[PDB]
Amino acid sequence: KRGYDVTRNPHLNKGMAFTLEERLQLGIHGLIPPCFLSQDVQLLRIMRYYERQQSDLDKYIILMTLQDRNEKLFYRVLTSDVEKFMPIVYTPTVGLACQHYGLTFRRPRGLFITIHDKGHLATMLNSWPEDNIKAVVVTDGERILGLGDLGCYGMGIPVGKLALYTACGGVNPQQCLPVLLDVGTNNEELLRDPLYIGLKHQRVHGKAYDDLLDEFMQAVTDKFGINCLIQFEDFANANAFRLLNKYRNKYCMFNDDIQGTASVAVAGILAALRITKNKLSNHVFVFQGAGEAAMGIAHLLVMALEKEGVPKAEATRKIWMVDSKGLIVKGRSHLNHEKEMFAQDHPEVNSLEEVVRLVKPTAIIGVAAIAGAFTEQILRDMASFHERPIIFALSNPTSKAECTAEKCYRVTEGRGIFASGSPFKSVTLEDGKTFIPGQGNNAYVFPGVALGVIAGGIRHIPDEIFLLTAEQIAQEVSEQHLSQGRLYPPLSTIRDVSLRIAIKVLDYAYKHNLASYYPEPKDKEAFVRSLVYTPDYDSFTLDSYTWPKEAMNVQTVTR
Amino acid sequence: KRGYDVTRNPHLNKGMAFTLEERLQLGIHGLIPPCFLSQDVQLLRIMRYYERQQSDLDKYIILMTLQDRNEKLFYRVLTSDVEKFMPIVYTPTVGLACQHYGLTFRRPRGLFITIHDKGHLATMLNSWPEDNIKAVVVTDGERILGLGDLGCYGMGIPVGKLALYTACGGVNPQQCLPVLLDVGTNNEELLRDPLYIGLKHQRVHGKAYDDLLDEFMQAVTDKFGINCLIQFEDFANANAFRLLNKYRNKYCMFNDDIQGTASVAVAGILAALRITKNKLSNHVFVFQGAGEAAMGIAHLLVMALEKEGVPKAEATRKIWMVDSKGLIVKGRSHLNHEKEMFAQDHPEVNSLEEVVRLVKPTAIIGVAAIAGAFTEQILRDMASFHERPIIFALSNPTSKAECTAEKCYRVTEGRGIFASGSPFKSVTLEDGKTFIPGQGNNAYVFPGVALGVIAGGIRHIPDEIFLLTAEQIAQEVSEQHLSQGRLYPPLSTIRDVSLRIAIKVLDYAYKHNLASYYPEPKDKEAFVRSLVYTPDYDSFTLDSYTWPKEAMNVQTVTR
Amino acid sequence: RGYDVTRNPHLNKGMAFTLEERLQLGIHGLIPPCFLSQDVQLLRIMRYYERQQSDLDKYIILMTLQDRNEKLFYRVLTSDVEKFMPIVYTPTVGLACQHYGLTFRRPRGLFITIHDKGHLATMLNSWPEDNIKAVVVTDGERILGLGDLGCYGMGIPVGKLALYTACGGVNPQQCLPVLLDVGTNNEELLRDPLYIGLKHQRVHGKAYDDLLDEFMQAVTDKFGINCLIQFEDFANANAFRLLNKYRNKYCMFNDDIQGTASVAVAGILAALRITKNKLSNHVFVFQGAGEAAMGIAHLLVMALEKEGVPKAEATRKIWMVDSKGLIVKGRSHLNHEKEMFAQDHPEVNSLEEVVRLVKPTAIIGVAAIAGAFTEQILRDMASFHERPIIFALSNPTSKAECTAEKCYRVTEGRGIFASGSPFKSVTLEDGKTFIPGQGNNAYVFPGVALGVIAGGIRHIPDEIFLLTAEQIAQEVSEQHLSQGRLYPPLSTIRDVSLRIAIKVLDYAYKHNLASYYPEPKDKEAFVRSLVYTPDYDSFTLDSYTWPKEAMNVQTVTRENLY
Ligand SMILES: NC(=O)c1ccc[n+]([C@@H]2O[C@H](COP(=O)([O-])OP(=O)(O)OC[C@H]3O[C@@H](n4cnc5c(N)ncnc54)[C@H](OP(=O)(O)O)[C@@H]3O)[C@@H](O)[C@H]2O)c1
Ligand SMILES: NC(=O)c1ccc[n+]([C@@H]2O[C@H](COP(=O)([O-])OP(=O)(O)OC[C@H]3O[C@@H](n4cnc5c(N)ncnc54)[C@H](OP(=O)(O)O)[C@@H]3O)[C@@H](O)[C@H]2O)c1
Ligand SMILES: NC(=O)c1ccc[n+]([C@@H]2O[C@H](COP(=O)([O-])OP(=O)(O)OC[C@H]3O[C@@H](n4cnc5c(N)ncnc54)[C@H](OP(=O)(O)O)[C@@H]3O)[C@@H](O)[C@H]2O)c1
Repeated sequence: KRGYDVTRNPHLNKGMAFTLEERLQLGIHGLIPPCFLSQDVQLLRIMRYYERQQSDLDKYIILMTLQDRNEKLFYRVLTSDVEKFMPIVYTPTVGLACQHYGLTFRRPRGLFITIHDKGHLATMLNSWPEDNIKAVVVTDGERILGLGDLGCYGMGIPVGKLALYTACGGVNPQQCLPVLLDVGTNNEELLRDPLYIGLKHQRVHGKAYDDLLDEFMQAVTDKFGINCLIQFEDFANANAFRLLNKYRNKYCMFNDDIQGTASVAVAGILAALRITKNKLSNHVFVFQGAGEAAMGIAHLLVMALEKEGVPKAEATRKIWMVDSKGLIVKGRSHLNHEKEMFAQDHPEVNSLEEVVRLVKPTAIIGVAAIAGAFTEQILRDMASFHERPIIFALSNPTSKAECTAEKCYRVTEGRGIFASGSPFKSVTLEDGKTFIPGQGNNAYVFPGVALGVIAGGIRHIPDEIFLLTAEQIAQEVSEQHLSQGRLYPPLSTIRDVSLRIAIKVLDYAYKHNLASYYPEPKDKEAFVRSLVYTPDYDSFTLDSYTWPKEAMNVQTVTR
Repeated sequence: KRGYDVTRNPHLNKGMAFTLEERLQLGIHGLIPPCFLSQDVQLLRIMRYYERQQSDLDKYIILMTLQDRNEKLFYRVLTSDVEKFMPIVYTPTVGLACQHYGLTFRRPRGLFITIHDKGHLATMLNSWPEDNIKAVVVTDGERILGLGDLGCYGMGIPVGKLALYTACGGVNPQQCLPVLLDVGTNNEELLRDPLYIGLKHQRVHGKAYDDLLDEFMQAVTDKFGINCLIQFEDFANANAFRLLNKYRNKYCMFNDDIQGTASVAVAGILAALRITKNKLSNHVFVFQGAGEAAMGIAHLLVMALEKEGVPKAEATRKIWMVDSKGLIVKGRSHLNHEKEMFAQDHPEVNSLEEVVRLVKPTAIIGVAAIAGAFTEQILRDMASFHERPIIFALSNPTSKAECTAEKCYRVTEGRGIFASGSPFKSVTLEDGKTFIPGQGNNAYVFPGVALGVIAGGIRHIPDEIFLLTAEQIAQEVSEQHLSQGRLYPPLSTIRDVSLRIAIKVLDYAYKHNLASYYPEPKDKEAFVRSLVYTPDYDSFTLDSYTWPKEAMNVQTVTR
Repeated sequence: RGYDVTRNPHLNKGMAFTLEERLQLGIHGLIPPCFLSQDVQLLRIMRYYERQQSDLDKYIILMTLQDRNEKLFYRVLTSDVEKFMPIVYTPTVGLACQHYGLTFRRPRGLFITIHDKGHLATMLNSWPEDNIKAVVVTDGERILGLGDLGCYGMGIPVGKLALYTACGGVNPQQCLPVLLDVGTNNEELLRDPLYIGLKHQRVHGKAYDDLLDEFMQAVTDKFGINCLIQFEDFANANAFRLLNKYRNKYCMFNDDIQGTASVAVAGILAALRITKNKLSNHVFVFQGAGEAAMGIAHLLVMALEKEGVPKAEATRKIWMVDSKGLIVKGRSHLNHEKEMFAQDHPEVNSLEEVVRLVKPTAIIGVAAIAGAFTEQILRDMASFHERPIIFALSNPTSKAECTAEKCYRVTEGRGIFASGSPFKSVTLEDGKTFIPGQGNNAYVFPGVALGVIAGGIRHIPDEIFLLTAEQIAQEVSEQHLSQGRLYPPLSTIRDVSLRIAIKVLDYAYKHNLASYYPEPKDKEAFVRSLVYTPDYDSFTLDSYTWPKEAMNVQTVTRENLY
């Protein structure tokens, strides 16, 4: 683009980083103050107004205003300290910010598609001004991680999710499109809220809902190609699994709340095997919770056990799940399709504490959002059954964790191998022993998986890709970090980890003939590197050249 | 315009006030949340976030963000209570906001032209995306009313000034262009400020400066027409008068700090004549100060005295001016071109207090920014020389006023006729007498003058136009308001007052053959009304029609 | 910028785009790999032009050239304005559209129909140019020499506007041709399957007048009250009524009435330099009493009054003959403007008898009757006065009152001749040679348009047409007059038009009709700077740097921040 419109284009606007030469060539000289700053100075300037804010919500506001006007500077900020800003642009801040302030974007960020637009979605896609779309993150806003049904305010979550695609993975932000599907909201606070900007009726459900999702997938892939990545985020439990089984083999589709969760949890389990010095086959798993996360983790664990050599039926029997009505056993009431797959041949047990005592698991995984469920008795039991028990308190936020890092290290007398979903500072026990517990962040998974899928036009995303991604993450951890109790690589290395994930995934796709991109690159690393988006400003070079003087003399006819 | 770009166009974007029908016709459906609000609801929504701000500066920030995205809603806010928002978008807030925060506009608002762009101004005008420009407000930022040399940060002042053109006058905002001329700054705080975004050298002066202003006037009128209104704002004293005498007869040009100040001050004097029941010829004026304001007021007073019948030389001798070195008398040192015009035949007098006693003025006008200069002795002297003395404490801000309204009413025992430049709440003396002092706001003048000039293509703005504007303002005051000590009409009536000013001015121009617009309208009020900009959203009607059925049958050829 | 410049005829230079301009505009690869001068382009197109051997075929090639490269189109036209004026305008344009319809492959103007009433402002927005300063409008009812061509009449404003630019230097991009289609009365068009206009008869009455009223209002609302609107080829009654209704309300004139009058009077004033007598010593007989006659006669009275003759005495010098005979007081079949020139005289039915009684010093044929200037009429003139004036203005050549040869032969070399149609040089049997001039309207309207547009003259009073006539009459050299030439050479039309623009501009500021300000001190330097040239424009980017030290202080990095 040229002229005034370039300053309103978030992908090309440099603000005062436009050189005088660039302003003149673009025909915008005089629209910008008479000062010429480097990007590094722009970073310093914006960071001063960043620290003056008294809340995380206000810092999210500042960053959204910056993303509105200068996308290159926005990702300069995010990548300068990814671990610091990830909790601001995404969870847990984005949900709290949208729940309190609504949507604060002053430039349209994506598409709002309602159930009442059924039959006209193709036309609505045409309102988005980018034609080269390769990744779509979509939500209906029914299960925002930690806050529930936010309805139309849930648009902030795909916006924040995609920011991490780019900041942590190097996915081209211009090829990304966040979509909000508004079928209504069941949040009584929103339906009586006079400032609510979504559909003020209860959620449409049943086939009429599925019809809209069907048209959405068809419309997106009709306009952008069947290779378009479509990631589902923050869908309720029943819809999440149904939609995944329906589309995962027909479209380029995955659900991060199920599959990304599974891979990073399995990654922590594999890293802990390097400490326990046993095989995955030697383990017995008890799940505190039996929803989206627990089902995803359990299914990927079985897939990993199968690769070690354990047949599927045998591997399934190593998994015990406790839901809100007790242990899931054959013949219990209140079971469903997913739950019957893991129903053990056992009498009814009501309490998690009793299940720990009966089955004596080598690892317990908490994904039920019940605070303190890993009691002192449970931790002490686990530390007496096995030398190095594995304690995953994955529920979010921190106030809903199954236990604290300090309580696990103290009660297990420093032998528990711990990981959480929420960040815990380093623990040092009375005896001097020091532990640095790791956080199982989904951003370890979905940025690199998306980069390799987009890079090679990987047509579908089978669960083998999430398994090999977990194996890759597990081997990122160094021996020193294992010595400290860290089961995950540092977040400051996330762009390197994602790039190595993208190459492994790309290599896997070509070997299974799943990649669409042609021809297959010989140097997969160089290929993926060439697609990584950098916060560095591009240059508006002109590409002027001349012809040989003799050729120009002969080709120019005068009198 | 159509498509995505309409949401980024501040003059067409309605936000959620776009009907579903409008979104579909524009091809933007899905870019806006699924809610359809009236402008009145938008006003309520934005006013809630307005009241939560703890400072005027933060409220200016909120309004600038709104002007960035929705100009119709912005002027809906301003016109809902003009008296309330005028101090926020313009003085005194705008100067304090820009001095502390810099420039906060996230959409280019005008043109920055530097001394180093000399010879290339025509090209720079082409960066502004509006071709139909009819009004330009320009500053070099050397004398920001109340804060001094703000350099490049002075861009906020023309932006705020033009907002009042539209809010108080109905001038079309899309035809308005604010310009900042950066020749440097002499503000030592800015030159050592690492965040300053202007030219970091002292101000260029002399002919090299005038050369740049010469090219600026030529470039603007070459591109937009010689009828383009060019108002100068916040120029230092020497430059202000020199530039005015140079351009006022060659271009459509005026300086509000000199001429708008003069007309509203003379307006207060004329309104006070309705209380004093004497002629302007019966008055003796003493000026506290002898700068831009005092010279402008004095020159217009002489022009008014001349119209009552007093010859120029005699009328001049009714004006006494005191500067920083005492009374201005023939043969004094430290006089200049303007000051010699009012030099009295009198010995040197050092103090204002002594001048009041010697000459016994009927009216004292304070424009020197010296706090408390109208002492208790001066007020008591004035109240003993004349029955109804006129006390104008015009210096800004309130802390620099020559006296308070309460001190004038108390010391003169309720007989002083008072006006100020800063707002004073109503005074009630011990004896029950109640006074509602008026504020001499320049916005009484420049919005209506600009509307009539723009409406009729008035080629030049002679001082007779500012005189008749003052006579119009004076007669706006009702008898009841005079009974209360109010010398100016209420600010809530400013759009009506400006419209009546615009008609009078337009009528004056056609009678003196100064108007360019052709043909002369018979109903001047209807003509000017048709040019008043309203905050009401326009409609994207399609204008579809058909031909007579028989005509279409005959004009359509098939097989 | 981009591919679209090659489709923009105002910017497209074809193979004259240098490599550097092609790369800069982002069009490299769209044009063959050769770079041509405009002079070479001119030579190539001229070769194609001469291989054609129809005037119609030469019109088509020039139109497709105008379709793609406007600067080159006008370089062709200006290289020999006399050669191409007949091809792009009268008489070829009328015959071209009559036979081929509209050959334009790029939209040239606006078609506004009676059925579009109430939406004319919307249709003006279809024209991609916003800065229009001259509009030529027709309804196609009286195409000069051909009659009612209906919607095929669009070719005439397009050809007319090309002469505004070629002879006058008016900016072509600021001009808009308009066809108002209210139907047609041509029975051959109404029955024609290929006809592209409204296939019903011409709407007349209030609905017609209201459409024209809206057109004037819509054009000036969008383009400004100063926008020149010139009416072309309307029928007689509409032409005069519309002229009287708008000439004081808008910037308006009718070239068939006023431009014709201007160039006819110019020829007469030039002829006074041969006859060496005052205009008040003359008696005029008009063959024809219609659009052209009334225009010329009214301007003749004006020039007689300026010479000082009372108006009633001046009007009495004019005798008019229509299709019923002499226009007397007390005849039947006499209209409005006809009573103004009726004479207290017995009825006379033949032009021959009128000439024998009145013994006029000048006869002017504007009736389109071939051979009306009989040998008897010519022989009578030459015996009544030593140098009689014979103006055979009817077009085309076949409908002229007499040929130049016949005038010079029968008048024994003493007749002063001018025609509307171009007659070649005449050499009589005794050896005497004459070079008869053509009273071309292009002598008048390009210079008047240029002066009016340059000054923002709000209205065009007939004094401007009179002073234009006086200017043209002074242009002719003394040598050319000795050879019978009453008009300057058509090759000088651009210079003549510039000089006319200056006088018109001088007149306008003296009587405060010019709205452009500031008034230019030097009227010619002012108009010169507005003449459009066929020179290709430059694509030079305005690039520059700030002084080194000033730029170093304004460039902030992480090292030099504090
Ligand atoms: N990488 C991460 O850190 C990560 C990722 C994803 C999710 N999580 C967290 O995992 C937790 C659950 O996520 P989700 O998506 O699976 O939610 P979900 O779909 O709603 O599933 C919730 C599960 O918890 C069960 N439950 C509720 N109360 C229980 C109780 N007293 N005892 C045992 N089970 C109980 C529920 O039983 P019923 O089936 O009977 O209702 C249900 O099975 C959340 O806190 C989430 O933040 C963490
Ligand atoms: N409608 C309004 O309310 C309105 C409009 C415009 C301005 N004002 C106010 O008027 C005041 C002056 O404005 P301006 O533009 O004229 O500023 P200015 O151009 O700088 O002139 C200041 C004048 O005050 C004189 N002065 C300074 N100290 C003095 C002292 N002790 N005694 C007497 N005179 C003294 C100065 O004398 P020297 O010449 O010797 O330096 C100078 O003549 C400001 O406060 C301004 O806010 C009000
Ligand atoms: N620059 C030029 O050389 C120039 C410019 C313009 C026009 N012309 C030519 O002037 C001629 C007329 O043009 P126009 O616009 O004036 O057309 P017009 O108004 O429609 O008709 C002109 C007159 O011809 C009269 N007429 C018809 N038959 C006649 C006859 N036997 N005897 C005497 N008069 C007769 C008609 O009389 P009625 O009223 O009774 O019907 C009518 O008044 C055309 O040939 C045109 O080409 C030349």
